[PDB]
Amino acid sequence: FGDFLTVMTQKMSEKDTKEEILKAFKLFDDDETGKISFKNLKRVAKELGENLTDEELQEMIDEADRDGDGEVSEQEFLRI
Repeated sequence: FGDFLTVMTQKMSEKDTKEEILKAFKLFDDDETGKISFKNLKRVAKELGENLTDEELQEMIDEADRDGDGEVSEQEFLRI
């Protein structure tokens, strides 16, 4: 989630170093369950500041889902 944040804002000097993985994922899951899938990445890509393409958001899922099934859960959020 750190590289997706810097990519969507486009300003390479903004806020945090650690802590941001827990604050960015918990403000992403509005239902409080704790599971981000590729469709919620589309909602946040448009609402942040500078939107990406379908293929580029899927490279962000592959770096985030190393121990999962195509979505980032609680175990890849706390692994920090």
